[PDB]
Amino acid sequence: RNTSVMKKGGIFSAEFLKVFLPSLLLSHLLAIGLGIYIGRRLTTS
Amino acid sequence: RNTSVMKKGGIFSAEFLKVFLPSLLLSHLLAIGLGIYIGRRLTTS
Repeated sequence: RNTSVMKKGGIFSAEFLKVFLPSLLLSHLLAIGLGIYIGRRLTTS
Repeated sequence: RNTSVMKKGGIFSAEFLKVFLPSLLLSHLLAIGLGIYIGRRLTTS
């Protein structure tokens, strides 16, 4: 019956996703590292 | 000409850094949250 998995936009090509993967991983790792640091500032500040 | 005040982009994936640009920043906020969780996993969690 229901057959709806709504494909919208994001990254149109996986090849472009490859190109972006360094800057993607870097920015997310920055955010994770920052989160760990923020975790520390919530307890020891 | 480039010696002129231009509203210039010319990015790799024109679609990605429109349709997913807010969601990208949202997932960084998500990653910071995840960072806090792995931060507590390191200590008391």
